[PDB]
Amino acid sequence: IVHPDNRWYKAWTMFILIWALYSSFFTPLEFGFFRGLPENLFILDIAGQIAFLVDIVLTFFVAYRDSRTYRMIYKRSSIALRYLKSTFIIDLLACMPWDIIYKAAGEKEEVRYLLLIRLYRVHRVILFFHKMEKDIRINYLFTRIVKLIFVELYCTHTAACIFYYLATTLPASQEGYTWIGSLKLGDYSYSKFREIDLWTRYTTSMYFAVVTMATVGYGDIHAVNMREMIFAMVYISFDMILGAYLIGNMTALIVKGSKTERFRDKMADIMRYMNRNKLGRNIRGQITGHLRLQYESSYTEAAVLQDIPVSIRAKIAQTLYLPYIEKVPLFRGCSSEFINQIVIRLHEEFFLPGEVIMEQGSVVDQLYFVCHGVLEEIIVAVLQPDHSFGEISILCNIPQPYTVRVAELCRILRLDKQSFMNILEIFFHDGRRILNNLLERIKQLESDITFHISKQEAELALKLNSAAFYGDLYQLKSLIRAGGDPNKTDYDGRSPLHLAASRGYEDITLYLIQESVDVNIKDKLGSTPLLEA
Amino acid sequence: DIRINYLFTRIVKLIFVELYCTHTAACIFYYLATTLPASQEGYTWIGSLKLGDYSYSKFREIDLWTRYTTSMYFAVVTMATVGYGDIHAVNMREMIFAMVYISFDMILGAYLIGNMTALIVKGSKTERFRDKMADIMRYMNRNKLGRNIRGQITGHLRLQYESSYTEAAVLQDIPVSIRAKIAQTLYLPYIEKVPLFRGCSSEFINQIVIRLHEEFFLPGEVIMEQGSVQLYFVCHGVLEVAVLQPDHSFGEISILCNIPQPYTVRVAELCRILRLDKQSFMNILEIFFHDGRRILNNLLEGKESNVRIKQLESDITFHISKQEAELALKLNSAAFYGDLYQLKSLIRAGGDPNKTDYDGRSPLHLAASRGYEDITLYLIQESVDVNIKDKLGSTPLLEA
Amino acid sequence: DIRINYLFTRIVKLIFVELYCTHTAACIFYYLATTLPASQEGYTWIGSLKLGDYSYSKFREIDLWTRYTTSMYFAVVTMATVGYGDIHAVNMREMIFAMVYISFDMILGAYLIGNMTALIVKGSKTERFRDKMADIMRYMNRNKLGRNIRGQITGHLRLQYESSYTEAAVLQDIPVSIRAKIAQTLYLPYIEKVPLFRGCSSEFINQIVIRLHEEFFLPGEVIMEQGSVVDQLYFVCHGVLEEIIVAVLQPDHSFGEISILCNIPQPYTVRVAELCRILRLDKQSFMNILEIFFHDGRRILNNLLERIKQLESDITFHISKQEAELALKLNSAAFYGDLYQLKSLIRAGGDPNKTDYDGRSPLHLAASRGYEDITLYLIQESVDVNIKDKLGSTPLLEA
Repeated sequence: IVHPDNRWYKAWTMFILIWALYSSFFTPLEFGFFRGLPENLFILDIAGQIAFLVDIVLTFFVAYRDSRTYRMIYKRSSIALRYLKSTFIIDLLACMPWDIIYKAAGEKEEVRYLLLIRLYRVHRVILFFHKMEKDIRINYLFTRIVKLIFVELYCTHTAACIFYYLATTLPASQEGYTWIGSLKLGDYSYSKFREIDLWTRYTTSMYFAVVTMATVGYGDIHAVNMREMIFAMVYISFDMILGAYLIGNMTALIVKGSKTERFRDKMADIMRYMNRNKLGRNIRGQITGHLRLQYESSYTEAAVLQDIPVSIRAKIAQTLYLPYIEKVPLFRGCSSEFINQIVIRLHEEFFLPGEVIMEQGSVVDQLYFVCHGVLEEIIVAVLQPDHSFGEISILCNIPQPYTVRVAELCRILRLDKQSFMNILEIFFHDGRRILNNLLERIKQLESDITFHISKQEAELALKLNSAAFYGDLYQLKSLIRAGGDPNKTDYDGRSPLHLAASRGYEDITLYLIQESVDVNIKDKLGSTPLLEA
Repeated sequence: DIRINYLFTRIVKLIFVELYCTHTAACIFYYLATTLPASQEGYTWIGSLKLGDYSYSKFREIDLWTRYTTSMYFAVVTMATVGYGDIHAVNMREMIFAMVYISFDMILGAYLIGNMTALIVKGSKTERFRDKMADIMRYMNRNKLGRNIRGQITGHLRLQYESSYTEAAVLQDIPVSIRAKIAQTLYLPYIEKVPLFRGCSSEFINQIVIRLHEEFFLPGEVIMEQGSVQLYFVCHGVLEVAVLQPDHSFGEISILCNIPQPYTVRVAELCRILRLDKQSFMNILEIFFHDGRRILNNLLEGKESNVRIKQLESDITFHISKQEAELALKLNSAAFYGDLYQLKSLIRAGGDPNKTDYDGRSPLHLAASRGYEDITLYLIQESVDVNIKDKLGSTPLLEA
Repeated sequence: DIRINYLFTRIVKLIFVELYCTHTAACIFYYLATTLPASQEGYTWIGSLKLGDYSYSKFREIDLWTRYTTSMYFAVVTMATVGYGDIHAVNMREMIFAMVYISFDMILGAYLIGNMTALIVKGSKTERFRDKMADIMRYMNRNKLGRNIRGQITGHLRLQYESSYTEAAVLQDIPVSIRAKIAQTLYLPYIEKVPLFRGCSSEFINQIVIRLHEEFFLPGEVIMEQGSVVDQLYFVCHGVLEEIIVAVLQPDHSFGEISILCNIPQPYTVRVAELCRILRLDKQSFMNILEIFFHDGRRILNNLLERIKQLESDITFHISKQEAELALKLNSAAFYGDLYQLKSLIRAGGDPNKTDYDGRSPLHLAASRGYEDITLYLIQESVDVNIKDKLGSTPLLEA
């Protein structure tokens, strides 16, 4: 047993597809135009059957496809059960020779009708389109269009061979009552109609079928007798439904949309939005510039990635943004846990050349990491990739001293002020390294950074004491599970038990017992919490 | 009829109508040829017709099946707008009929094309699923990331695709009377055996099963965020610091204790979750005062294996005591007006005769305050303290 | 015009334009045959024409009515793109006109198909109904619902198929303020005729019409069962119902009001006899409205009388107890110092100056527990300070 993915059996399937195309396009030709398949084609007829014969026994080696949803069962009894119950009888009958049998039973025309069973193997070509339709590299709607064209052009080929057969089913003495026997083009007569250099006998028949299939209509070639009118009615009626089916799938391809159609809709809203607000002409040149930027070089296609869950998208950000961040001088030696908390909350933006991101004296509200392109700071400096700018303003609360100018098309990762400080506060140890690395006003910033981390420990103690003083149980609850130690004292020294015992708040006293806060803590006065009660 | 494909039954209906109008037009077109005398056969579409070799000299006694196919052959060629010119109208009465039939077929012919295009454009449910996949796959190769996360992305959207049968259904159209009966046959077994509602009133559980809203969450999704402020029930599967067994409710302590959930809930596998609105639970529990007290009583008893309940025991013990004291407050109110009907129900539903309110009072004091002997012996037979002392030193014998 | 569909009107306009251009092109085409001398009529499309036996030789005195039809017959065949070849252009000036007429009609022909598709793509009643049944059948199969219930859900969906209903998900765009007036226009006349609301105030009744819902029930269905707890109140507006046969329900009546008031389980089974239109009201909404209209609440109980004595006594006892109960709730909030808890029951509750059954102003409890903050709030309401309980004590005596 072999699974249908061996990459060698799969190459065998692509080899039998050539025979399927050949034997499906040649069976109508042999049935209609030929009356015995002369010996020039003897080898090809025999070779075609043995190629399909080795496949009729190799089908048992294939295991299975699926039982209910997905189950490849490799069992001899299971594999053969589906084969003999679905299409084995037809496959065997089609591979059995019929040309030699026709000539071995005298000349019986009724035995040549069995030769049309070979038309079933064209279904193998159709299954190829279905298999290729599930492929994601090529659009499936476009594949469905090609399938309908092949079917329509194959039925035209089959109808041309059948139509010529209806002309040969009358005696040669009555050839004047056939569509081709009585035909007369410009100078040609088509008198004998049976020795007309077949290659110019098939084109005439095919020329009739293509004109009828496209519903053009000339009248130079048309049905005359009763048995050719009936076939024309069923071929025309069948093609009318098939013709309207192609148009339906052609519309569905267009109705999906395009880049130009989506871009044109966005500009309609932006132009309407800017007109009603009377925006300046300079700003209108920037908003319209960014929309054309995303027109070509297709963007992330927003409103689609939002279906992705945040948990999965969290891993996506690490795969993409991590290599660029690690190279910045600011984050040299930082812990991996701290850096990972930054990659999750980053956003990607593009800026055209000549644009301005920051102005001199402006308050910085975002932190930008340069990942692509080049920027020039105003010329007093040049910004290279794997760098960050604006970090001076956001740390020392200094207004931005320099203007950053975009020099070439650049990709920039931005971080908000609120998100940055929340991450920085938790990683207190990492925060000290950032200030130290930035040094390598500098002394004042370094002193402030060391003073900022020193004051925050004392400030949280005051917040807890204030909440305990006013008896707000819920206010102090948030700063206990994710805040500081309630046992600590402020600058003067004031345990929450002292204030609670001074104001006679019995309820808050119970909670402090649960935290096992020490009772005999003394301030810089010699007093005890029991002394206030 | 849902069992029959809609595209199939629209083609057949339109084909039958178009093939029937063609059949009728063929019979009418031959009639216009017989309205002229036999001497003027040469001015008819069929009397002046000569195919390959046949003459159609008289177009009478011509073996009607031979005389009908040629008329039908002309009609179906113009129906499909092919056009041959071997058969065509010659005189006025056939030209006029041809104009009113060709123009009629043009409107009907364009109606078939416009009817089949609309059904092709309006694709099936599975058709729109594959369209969304192409955008994700195309974006996936734009970055060329790893293979481990590709399986999670494909599995996530497929899981919600197959579980969206209850997602925004049309059940709101059904009257609530029918819809209430549906909920009592689906969710009732699960809400009956959850340990939280053990020993609860039958009427209470009927008012809580109606408001359920089932939901399916893919594995790895965040049901709730840690440190953030809807009751949830589990039916099958496992939930994730801790693992939630089936038939166990989480988030009950958060609502009751007014504390945000400290752990983020992440789905370990494909599980069915029934959600109840947080505001709905508070409003529902308010009506059933007797049943609500038994809820946290069962929650308090659970402080044996779970560690979260043990460290929250003090706060929980306050709520039950506060609610129990409120029950005693109503007990004295009922005895004040001497309506013995309410006294029996309250004392039977866990009420105690030796229950004191905040201000030291007891039902015995209210019983003898108004001189109601009917309730006096009821508490005496209930083994109550005759000499119960209040804050102000007013014994039941004193104020009487 | 809104009476007739605009897409269908647009279809008729295109047909008129196409059939008018065909008429104009037929008159122009014959003009191109008369712009040549009579001696050269053999080079024209009609001069050289020869049908079955007719010759069209002179073609200039040919009984015009049979000269226009043969020219219109050419134009209609070309317009529909059929093509016969019996009539066709021959000279140079008729080929050029045929090229511009055929090319112009090709664009116009494809324009008709586009508008024909847009008419179909809008949808239909059958198409929308078929989509709903697909979800319901899928929903019921996965939950393994009983065969009896499946007969009811499918019945209501088919009920709204014909006699088109409100077609919900479109009226939601209407603002609630406007929709409030719509309810008073429709549901108000039906409510006023019920015996229960005889003599009720217009303000009370208006608060009921706003929060009603519309439902339909097929014959043979059951709304209430014996011994069941009633959770909805129904007003009969159309059809006839039979209560089980012990009674018959007529329009402009209400049933189930006994259960919702005395907390008694439903004693009778209500069965639908004919197609009925029913307005329903929830239990929670009904009680909230009734509590505010205390005066109207007494009238409803009195009108219902005309177990009855017990229900009447309970109704009079229910309105008596609620005044005392709200006093206890305020005192409990003041005892535990929950400022926000008592805030909600002051602006939309009872008078804080009132006392409970024993008599205890909230100032007494506040002064007993030493809650300074709550004391400021009571000053804002100007609550009397010298209120005494049935003990001789004062609020200052507890402090």
